[PDB]
Amino acid sequence: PLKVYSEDGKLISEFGEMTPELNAPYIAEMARAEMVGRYGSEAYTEGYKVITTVRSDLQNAASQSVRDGLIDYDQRHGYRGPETRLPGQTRDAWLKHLGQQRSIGGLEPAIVTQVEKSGIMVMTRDGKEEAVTWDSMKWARPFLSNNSMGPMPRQPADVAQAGDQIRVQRQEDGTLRFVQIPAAQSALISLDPKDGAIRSLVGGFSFEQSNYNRAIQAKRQPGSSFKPFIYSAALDNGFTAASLVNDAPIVFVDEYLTFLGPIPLREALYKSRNMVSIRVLQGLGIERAISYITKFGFQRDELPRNFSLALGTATVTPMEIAGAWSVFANGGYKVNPYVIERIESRDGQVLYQANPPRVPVEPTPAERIIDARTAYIMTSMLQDVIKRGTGRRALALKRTDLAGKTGTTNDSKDGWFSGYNSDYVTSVWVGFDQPETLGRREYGGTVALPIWIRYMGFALKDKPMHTMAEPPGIVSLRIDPVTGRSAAPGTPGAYFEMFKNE
Ligand SMILES: *C(=O)[C@H](CO/N=C(\C[C@@H](C(=O)O)N1C(=O)c2cc(O)c(O)cc2C1=O)C(=O)O)NC(=O)/C(=N\OC(C)(C)C(=O)O)c1csc(N)n1
Repeated sequence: PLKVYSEDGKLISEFGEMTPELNAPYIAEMARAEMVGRYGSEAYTEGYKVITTVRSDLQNAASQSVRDGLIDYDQRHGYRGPETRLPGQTRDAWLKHLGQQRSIGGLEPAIVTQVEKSGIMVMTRDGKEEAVTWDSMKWARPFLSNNSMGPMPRQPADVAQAGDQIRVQRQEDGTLRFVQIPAAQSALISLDPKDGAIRSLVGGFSFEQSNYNRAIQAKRQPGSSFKPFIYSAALDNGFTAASLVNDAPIVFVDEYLTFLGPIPLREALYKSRNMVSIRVLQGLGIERAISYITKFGFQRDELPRNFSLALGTATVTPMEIAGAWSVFANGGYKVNPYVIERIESRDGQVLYQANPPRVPVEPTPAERIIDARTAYIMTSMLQDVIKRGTGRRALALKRTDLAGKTGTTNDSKDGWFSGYNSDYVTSVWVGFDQPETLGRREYGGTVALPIWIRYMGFALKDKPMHTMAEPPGIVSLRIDPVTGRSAAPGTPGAYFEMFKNE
């Protein structure tokens, strides 16, 4: 009977062929699959022991973050009604129905037994009847469309009726809050950028729903969370953090066989200026870009061979994105994300000890793909996204070492946040499986970034500031904001900027 364990030693699950301390089904499945590829059906029989890269504390932080974040978003959009309406049915029968219902993401099924002007009485699977306050029901305004909502409910009867099958969430003070299972989905992945080990993975709201692992299976458009790769290529192909690029509309042609306006490359990056991103790619040329980009972990077959590439219209997985961002985090090295740390035998003999490519402090040396100075300047700029840009909500963590980037696809069809420090790389996706707008007022920063912040808050709790150390070969010089070139003394507006020795 296959036993899957976390790095810290907690039992995730067991697999066999004809009690979990840590709930990590997405991780569990990844191990089961990997083991089967390695040993066959004999993996389930022999009693092997798999030791994963995940840490229990971090795993539950991820789990909670995604759940809370999906619930927060869901409520903002209203109530979509009960799961079942069982009026006139006996308590014994209600208990019968409830018996075949399961908890989905800490959200327990309950049947409304009574509706009072003060609240509701609900029965759980156990048969226990408990009160639910009108306060926890006040949010339950009618959902009409991802953009339209009904009026605020004025009494519990407006929201629920006896026989209604609802959801209740227990709190730290034993009380039950009136909830609903979100229709939106999310994906969280956190890595150690040193070797590419997955420290936490969440492939949806509940495995307890579908077994689909959106962290590794779902290919979504990264939008602006992709720009760094274009800008990194820029820094490595003639441009500088100072390079002035006109943010203005782009006229275009086909011929046989926007404010700001001209701004520094750094300004454009934290400000997600698409016109700049197009012009940079233009100068770089599609091919050169793709060849540079793929080296980060992306597949040539996912990268659009046109202008749209600059806008992040590629189809990628949160694991691919996280794997790639790790390049900037670890100072320029390609790491291969992994989940099996150890495979032990029946008796305890070590059958497998993962030796991944590792960044410098026998182990496999990690290949360097980009200039250490590139990784440093790139980090510098991406920290501004938190400091000045779209990541201002992440300043709440009171940390200096944070670098990141929000991403919002057209019509808010996807919401992203990808970021790090030298400790962890965390990639957060939010959206609908069948794409639809998350809402007019919804962005990567309003859906994903909150989840990300919650998780990074916990992960980096007792962690001191850890950013990349300045590598040899960087120079900070005064620049004329108007010319983008070295500023003579007495230049108004002159500012300092880092550069690779020209
Ligand atoms: C990058 O993803 C690029 C720019 O938009 N990116 C983000 C949204 C963000 C911002 O641009 O700063 N943002 C707003 O525009 C905005 C307006 C507003 O009134 C309030 O209150 C807040 C915000 C806000 O946070 C980001 O997360 O970084 N996006 C795109 O290029 C694509 N679509 O753009 C829109 C704006 C979402 C759109 O509907 O057109 C895109 C890239 S691939 C694809 N299919 N679309």
